[PDB]
Amino acid sequence: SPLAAYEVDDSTGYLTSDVGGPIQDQTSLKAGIRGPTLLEDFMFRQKIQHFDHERVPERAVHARGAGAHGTFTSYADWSNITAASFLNATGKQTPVFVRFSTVAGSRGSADTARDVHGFATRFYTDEGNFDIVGNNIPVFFIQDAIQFPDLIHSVKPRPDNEIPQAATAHDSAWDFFSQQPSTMHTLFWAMSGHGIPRSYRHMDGFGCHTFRFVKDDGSSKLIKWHFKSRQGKASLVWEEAQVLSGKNADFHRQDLWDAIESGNGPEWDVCVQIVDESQAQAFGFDLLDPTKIIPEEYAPLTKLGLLKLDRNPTNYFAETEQVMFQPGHIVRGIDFTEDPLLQGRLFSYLDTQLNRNGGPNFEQLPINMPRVPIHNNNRDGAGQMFIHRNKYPYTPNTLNSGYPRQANQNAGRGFFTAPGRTASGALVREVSPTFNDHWSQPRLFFNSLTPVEQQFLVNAMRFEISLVKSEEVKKNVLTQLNRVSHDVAVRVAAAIGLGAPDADDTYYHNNKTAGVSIVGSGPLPTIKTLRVGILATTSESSALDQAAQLRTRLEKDGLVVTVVAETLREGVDQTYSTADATGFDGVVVVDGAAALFASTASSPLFPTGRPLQIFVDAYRWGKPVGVCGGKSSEVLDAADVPEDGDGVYSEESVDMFVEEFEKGLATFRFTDRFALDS
Amino acid sequence: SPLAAYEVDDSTGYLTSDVGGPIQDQTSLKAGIRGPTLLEDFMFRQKIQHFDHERVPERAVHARGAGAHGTFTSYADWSNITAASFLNATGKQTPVFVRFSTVAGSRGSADTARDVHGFATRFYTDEGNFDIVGNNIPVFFIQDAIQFPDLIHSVKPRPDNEIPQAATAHDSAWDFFSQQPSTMHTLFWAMSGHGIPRSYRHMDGFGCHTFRFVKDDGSSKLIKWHFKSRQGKASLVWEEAQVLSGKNADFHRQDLWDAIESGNGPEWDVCVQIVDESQAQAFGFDLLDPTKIIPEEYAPLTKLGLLKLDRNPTNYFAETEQVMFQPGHIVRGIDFTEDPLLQGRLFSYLDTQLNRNGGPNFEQLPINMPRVPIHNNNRDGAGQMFIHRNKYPYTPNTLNSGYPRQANQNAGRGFFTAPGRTASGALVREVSPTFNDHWSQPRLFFNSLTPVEQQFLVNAMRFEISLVKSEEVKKNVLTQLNRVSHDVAVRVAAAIGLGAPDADDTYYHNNKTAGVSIVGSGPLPTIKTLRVGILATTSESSALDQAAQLRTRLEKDGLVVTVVAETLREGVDQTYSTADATGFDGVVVVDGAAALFASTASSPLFPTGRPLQIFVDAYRWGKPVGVCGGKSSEVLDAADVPEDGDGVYSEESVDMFVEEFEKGLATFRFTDRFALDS
Amino acid sequence: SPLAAYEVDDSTGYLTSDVGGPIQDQTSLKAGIRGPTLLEDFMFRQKIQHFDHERVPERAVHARGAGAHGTFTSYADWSNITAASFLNATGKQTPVFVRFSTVAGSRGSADTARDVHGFATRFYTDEGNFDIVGNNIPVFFIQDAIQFPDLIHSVKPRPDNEIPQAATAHDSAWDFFSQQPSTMHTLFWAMSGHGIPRSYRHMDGFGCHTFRFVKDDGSSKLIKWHFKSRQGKASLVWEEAQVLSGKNADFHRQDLWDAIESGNGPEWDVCVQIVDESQAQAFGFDLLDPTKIIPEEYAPLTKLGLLKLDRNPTNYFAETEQVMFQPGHIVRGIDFTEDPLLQGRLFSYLDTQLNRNGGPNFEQLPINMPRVPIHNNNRDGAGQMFIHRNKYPYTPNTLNSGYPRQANQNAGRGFFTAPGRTASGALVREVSPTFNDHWSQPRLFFNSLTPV
Ligand code: HDD
Ligand code: HDD
Ligand code: HDD
Ligand SMILES: [Ca+2]
Ligand SMILES: [Ca+2]
Ligand SMILES: [Ca+2]
Ligand SMILES: [Ca+2]
Ligand SMILES: [Ca+2]
Ligand SMILES: [Ca+2]
Ligand SMILES: [Ca+2]
Ligand SMILES: [Ca+2]
Ligand SMILES: [Ca+2]
Repeated sequence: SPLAAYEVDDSTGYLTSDVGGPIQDQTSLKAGIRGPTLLEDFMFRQKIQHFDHERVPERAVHARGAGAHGTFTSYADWSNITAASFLNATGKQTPVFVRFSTVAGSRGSADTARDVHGFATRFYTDEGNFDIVGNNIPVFFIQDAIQFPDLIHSVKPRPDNEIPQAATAHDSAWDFFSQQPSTMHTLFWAMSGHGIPRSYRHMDGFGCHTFRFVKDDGSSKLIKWHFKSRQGKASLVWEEAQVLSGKNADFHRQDLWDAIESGNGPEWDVCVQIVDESQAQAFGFDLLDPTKIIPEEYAPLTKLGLLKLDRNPTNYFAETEQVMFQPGHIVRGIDFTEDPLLQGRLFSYLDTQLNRNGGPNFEQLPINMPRVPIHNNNRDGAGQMFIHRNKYPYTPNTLNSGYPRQANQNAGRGFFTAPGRTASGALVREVSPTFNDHWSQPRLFFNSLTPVEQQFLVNAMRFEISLVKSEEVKKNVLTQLNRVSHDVAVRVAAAIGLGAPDADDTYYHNNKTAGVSIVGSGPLPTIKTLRVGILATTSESSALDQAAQLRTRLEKDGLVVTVVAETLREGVDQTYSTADATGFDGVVVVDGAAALFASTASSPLFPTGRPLQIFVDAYRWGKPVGVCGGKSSEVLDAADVPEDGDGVYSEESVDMFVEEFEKGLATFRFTDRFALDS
Repeated sequence: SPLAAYEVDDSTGYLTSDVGGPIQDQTSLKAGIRGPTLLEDFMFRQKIQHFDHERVPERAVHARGAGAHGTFTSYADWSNITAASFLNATGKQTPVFVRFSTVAGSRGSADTARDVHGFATRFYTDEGNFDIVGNNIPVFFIQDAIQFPDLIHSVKPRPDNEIPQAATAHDSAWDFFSQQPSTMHTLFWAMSGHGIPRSYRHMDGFGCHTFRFVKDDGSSKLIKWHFKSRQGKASLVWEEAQVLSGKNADFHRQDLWDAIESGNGPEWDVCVQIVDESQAQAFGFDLLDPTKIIPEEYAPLTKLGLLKLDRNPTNYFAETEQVMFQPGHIVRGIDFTEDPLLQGRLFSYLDTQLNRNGGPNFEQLPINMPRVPIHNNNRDGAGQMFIHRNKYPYTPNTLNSGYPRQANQNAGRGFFTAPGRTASGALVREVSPTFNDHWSQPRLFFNSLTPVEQQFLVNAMRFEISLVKSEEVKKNVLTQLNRVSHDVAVRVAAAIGLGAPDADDTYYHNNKTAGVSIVGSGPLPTIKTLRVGILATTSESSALDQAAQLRTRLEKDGLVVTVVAETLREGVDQTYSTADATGFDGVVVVDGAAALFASTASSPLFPTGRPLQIFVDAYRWGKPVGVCGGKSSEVLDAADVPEDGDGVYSEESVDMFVEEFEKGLATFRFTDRFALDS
Repeated sequence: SPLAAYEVDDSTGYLTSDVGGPIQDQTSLKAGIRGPTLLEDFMFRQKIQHFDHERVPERAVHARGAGAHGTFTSYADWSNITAASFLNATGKQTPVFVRFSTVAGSRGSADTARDVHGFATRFYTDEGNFDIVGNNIPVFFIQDAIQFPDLIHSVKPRPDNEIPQAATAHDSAWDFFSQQPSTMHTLFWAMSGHGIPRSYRHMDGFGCHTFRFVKDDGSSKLIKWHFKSRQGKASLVWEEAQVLSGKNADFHRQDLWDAIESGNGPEWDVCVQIVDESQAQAFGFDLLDPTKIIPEEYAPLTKLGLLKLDRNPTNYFAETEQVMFQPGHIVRGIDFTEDPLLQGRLFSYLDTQLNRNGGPNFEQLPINMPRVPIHNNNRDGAGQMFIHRNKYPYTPNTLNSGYPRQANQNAGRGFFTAPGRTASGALVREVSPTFNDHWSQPRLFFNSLTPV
């Protein structure tokens, strides 16, 4: 609907060429009924030419992702800190488009790879398009944009054989990380549950860089952007994420699309940390360094407004694939900082759209068009859609009466550089010594996780580093991890049968910070959209009756209910053959189906043991599990699940069962089921 | 109109980026007032990126050209001969766009090169876009499209040094013509005045190929398209074309522009020759052979409707440079023939737009869009401007209720191949022996020219062949010309110091045909838009009054009058310094200006002898010339122009002078001034 | 090898720009140690421009795949059945490059999706490059190339949300299969273990179409290509393939890489079925119909030679990603048939390389070059890597003494269309009634499987 002017309806009508000539497209024109195809068959060639040219280059990074439309609403008049028009009044609404993504994988790689994630937001403001091109992790691997190809070459597949897909679990990546210590902070985030979010809706967005807010009086403040999920934070566990990558490569895009269609459009508070220009080096690190967070204990979050996604695209290629974000899409009231990573991005995102679009008029694509008039002297170029009436597109002119007029701080609401900004010194290719502590903040992060969260991060490193062939690289990795934490180095080293190097306490400390832990961020604030699998049977009409009664009670509370049985019929959504524990946030067995959980059970309709394996996987991955109806022993014993376990439910009463189970869905994960290093 | 929706008005407002952010664009962002430019200057980079990417590849042929909008109006309901919708009712109006061109020259080459000319017409019909991609010469150089790169390589500049521009006057071209005898018919046309038309408005358009008119009953006839100029046929002379190339490379595009802006938009009758399928070999040649005309004595012209061009473009690049014509843009009621030159064109014009546009969505450019709904399953591609609502773009489908519907002869006004058409025989790379007479029709054409017109054609060949460096190429040319006409070969041979081969009478004949002569086509039917230069002086008030009185007389009759004097002032349009005889169709000297024609005349304000040169050039080139006043003989003596001469006017009276002079403008050229061979 | 000349060694040396100027690439040039980056930093911009432009469009189909180098060796002089030079002597070796693939998935999708698989083989022959662009299933879903976008739109992800990846398990695909009954034969194969082969080495290759072998005397026979695996045939089971998709998306490409690195390079017997022109309709179906096999009981396989893959690429992008196969890459001794699926392929594979390469000189990429001299009047175009010495590139010419000379059946070992080929009848957009049995051969295939 925001792009309704560009929609093409094909719900009626005869087939036409692109120039409106009615045609057919099902049989080639031939010299005789068993003859060769004719070159004069224009119907054939226009259709096949289009098909042959459908593809465009995937994004150089963040190739795998999914988007949606929505609205941003300001909570206040923020004039007192920024001239930004979209923030200038309480309740002011601006249309948005967001794309979420992974980083390393190509198109069609799995959503549930371990990775950094993108969170890119376009505000179609009444003073121009403004993009915040963020990630779900607030810190970046590297401190200078010129290193971006080094990082990305090292994490993408080895270039002789293009193995492995969508993974850091290979020699080159860990060679880079161990040789470039700046990488430690993002690496620890990626190896945490932040690397495998439960959904795009259960992760935050961060600008990463320090930006400026600039008032109409020319004064500036330094900001960090934080988009704080109103769904809660949640993660997968790795051994779930790996199966999910195979069972449903589309899991995150499907979760987002389904949340919007069900009227559960995800929300974020758009927030900033706001500090003075004088505080650039006040917090024990440099605000120009994109490997550092401002601990919330030093600068609290100010809520600016609400971001809500509530409308799926009409055509994925035209809207999601083609959206071309840029940090250069900036508006009056915002400015850059001298963060050398941000600085180089400004070049990269304008240039790379020439590769994707194949020509310079990419801002004319509907998804990239602003929602206000364009007045400039840009002309021509391949794919030019506009027919410009001004035949004097040069400044200064008299023959077009001096239009367009120059916009600046004092006229026409121009963008302007923060006028207090200066530079001084030598023209240098030198790194600021203020950037040199690569280890304190990774230790800050690690210290701020719960004990089983710390175990999960150690286990992710054990997983990946064990797949590194080079004994030299593994030793170098242990040298770097040891500078963050001797305990991490020892525990990782144990899995790969190397010794950790001796403790080096230069950067060790016991400081913690709020709001980085997933396991610690408490029960989810809402269970709406969470997925309940009810394992039933067609062999017992009472099992289907139990499942129907559970469905009614769970759907009332906005849970997405799947009834599973051997075969489809009224009231059954999936077969056992297509069901997997990765498709549910909790699993309920109706006790009328207990016979399908016996070690004897076999059917040509699903793989051997599938009903019990769904229950066992869900338990072993930490999910709420239980048996509804009062006869729980046969199922729980077959699964080796204790009836007294936390997040294990057994009730005759459907109402009592659902009340208990719903508390478990909010807890989301039962971390007592994971072993800890001593 | 898809054009009106994309018009952009910059007559007011502040400068913005392409995403609507107000900006400036006159000073770079620098680290200090004398400092280096910053990479974060997005204003600089988006502007210069656009500039850097303004250009697109020129067309591989017909790169130099100019276009205009207009209307086609049917004279009748032509249902009796064609199903074509745009021809189905008296007075039915269809919008058009026409581009005219040369062939060989690049962009910026001169309009008045000697060349074949394009005349490409798009009919934006209510059943799809229909293009007739024609030339001003009815026959083409070659008989199979596979040879097109051979012809074009040979006539385009030599590929080691890219010399010479926009000319056949070089060894390679005449090597190809002499080795590929099919070329003789078009070569004779290009060496006639048809190679140097006076304007786009003073030439005809030809489809060249035989096409089919197909009725809704499936029956077909064979047709040739003729667009017959209502302005009359007129040529330049070669020496005039050479000077005009230098003095005004834009002569034809300016002539067209100006005629439209003055309310003198050019007109053609869109005509066909119509013959039965049984006549394909009945006229002594094969109607599939694009080197042959149907003599009008065998098949008269039927007038179908009026083509008028009456609106100039708004943006040349967006409309004229980007228009992408295709013979594949066909509509129900028209069909192809098995002409091997037409057959391969169908492939070329779809493919080549990928090169120009850089992507497959070129039909979405406003100038290329149809005027009717588009319904098809073409998707994606770079530059996709649509948002398709049908998420099941495959046939056959049930999920989109079987839409779009297949269109064909029976349903949906589908295009259909003429159902009488067959093929039979071996799959061959063989030329039809019916194509083998390369010489009879060139001789018919030559025989049909007037004596002075024959001399101009011999003189164009003498000019060009004398610049061929290879004695052997020259001999081979004479061999080929001699098979058309011994007299042509003898006369051309005399200029290059070779002997002509002995007469070879195999293809010699004395037959003539109507309607191919320019010199024989009689006075122009209208003198509106023709240019009169009045050569005056600021010295004598009487000269300026004489000029102002002629101006009033002549402008009354729609003549574009230029008063020329030493310097500009009220009533004087042009200085002697910028004036040339190639700027005028007729030249008048006011007798008050006689002093400027003396041999001792000199001025820092114009080159020595300029005023007399303009008069003497106009006279040499055949134009109507005269002295208005009462002295008369002084100027005519200076010019050695005889007062009794045809198209030489001497009148004291402004009224007698103008009545006489305007008859000379209709006669247009006085051919008695050109010497003939003995 | 045109690849040898283009190998670039970076085992030693100082970093340079692409024009050989020694540079650094680790720190941006800034106005002071905490200052903004300068526009004059050419080191930064050349490196980042390259990075920004690394990607090219994935293949419109078969986007997910992997390749290797090897050798074809002829078992005999096959002059008695074809003029093809690569088959004209016992022991004659020809270098090859093969790419294997799925069909529907994008780049990065899993190897072990259920799908049809590509098996595309380039023979760098002494009379030109010859490609056999085949699949692991001998029959195709559709009977006319004009329907290919319909099939592919229906199997690829739904276009509002781009779900699901690399799968036919969705409404649109089964809508198309149920509305277009031609699809049944390939669908049965895709739903068999042939949809989830154990490895690229454990599957066969098929040309699918009937082609022609043409002798120097102009006579022709109808052939089918069969590449028969020496490793045997093997499949995954589905519940295994689904887990493997997640645990190792690269399983087939690693399996191939490892087998070559260990000296276990995979082998196929390159075989044909050979039948007379007069048998086009003799077997109860039409040999022009690409939904039909010739049962081996009616026509046995002749072994022509050995294909072995024994060398991994050096640079996956340069070699595997950029290899551009075409059934139009044909050599003297082979000809097309009037199979309406093959007929349209010939158009598609030449055109689509313009999308992938961005310009017309894609045959100049080292992996696409031939191993004989090129003599033609093709010129210019973006990315022109040749410096042509012939300044008269038109035929007919005298100024280059008539060179290059036309090649044909009687000159220069030219390609020639089989001279017994004819066409008769109306110019029609009509399906042959001989194509109308969509169900018997799917039944034959199903009958031929074991109960499990
Ligand atoms: C110098 C280069 C460079 C650097 C240092 C970064 N990126 Fe970037 N990024 C690109 C160069 C790039 C790119 C090559 O220009 C991409 C590819 C597609 C595109 O439009 O821009 C891109 C895409 C891209 C996308 C996908 C946008 C979409 O969905 O279409 C996100 C979310 C980010 N990046 C986020 C980041 C963040 C949070 C960074 C550090 C704080 C970051 N990038 C550093
Ligand atoms: C096999 C190739 C081939 C052959 C045999 C021809 N042409 Fe052509 N022509 C082209 C290949 C082409 C092209 C390369 O496809 C062009 C370049 C730009 C374009 O759109 O198509 C073209 C452009 C072009 C244009 C310019 C259209 C415009 O103003 O944009 C005209 C008027 C003609 N041609 C006319 C003809 C006529 C009357 C021909 C013979 C009767 C003819 N051409 C044969
Ligand atoms: C009319 C279109 C059309 C039809 C009917 C087919 N294809 Fe195709 N195929 C293409 C259009 C295409 C293409 C769009 O042109 C591709 C994409 C990439 C490329 O080079 O060609 C392609 C790629 C492609 C590849 C990948 C080559 C590589 O690894 O790079 C294989 C193996 C096949 N196809 C095999 C087949 C088989 C065995 C077919 C039927 C018997 C078939 N295709 C029908
Ligand atoms: Ca590696
Ligand atoms: Ca976690
Ligand atoms: Ca030459
Ligand atoms: Ca003339
Ligand atoms: Ca038809
Ligand atoms: Ca679907
Ligand atoms: Ca099997
Ligand atoms: Ca391009
Ligand atoms: Ca042939």
